Amino acid sequence: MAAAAELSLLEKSLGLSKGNKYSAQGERQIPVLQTNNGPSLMGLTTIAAHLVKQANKEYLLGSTAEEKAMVQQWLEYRVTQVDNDIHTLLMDLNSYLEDKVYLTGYNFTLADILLYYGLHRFIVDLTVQEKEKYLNVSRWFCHIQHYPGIRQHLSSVVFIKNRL
Repeated sequence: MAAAAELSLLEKSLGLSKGNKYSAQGERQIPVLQTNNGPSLMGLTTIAAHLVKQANKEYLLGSTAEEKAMVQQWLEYRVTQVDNDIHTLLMDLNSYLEDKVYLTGYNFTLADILLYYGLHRFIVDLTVQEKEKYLNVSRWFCHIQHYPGIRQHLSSVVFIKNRL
């Protein structure tokens, strides 16, 4: 039931008090939200973008047409690529992140939150040497894990920072 719990997490990180109920749909257990407006909404990234707008935090979806397309890109990556396989994923992500603090390039967006929640599973299990192998992933993940209100109940992963 992981996706419903993850959308519950995001509700809390977005500072939304009214916890929604989610069902599942299909052999792949895709999340479903009935809304009060009220069209019914299905899929992690579709619901998450809905939740952002009602938290009055639409900047998390990006601020220019280019940043929006980048947020869209990284949302699609979460549901298609994240959701031994992971070591190949992590290496490519490590290279991508070498020159960036945030996933979409410049600013903190929903794409960082959802990728952080999606990888958390795998990052908790990396050895010390593996965290040192993927330095850029570790650096980004540590920054999001400390970012105000995001981690909530997730375990902190231990990252030791040089000369600190």
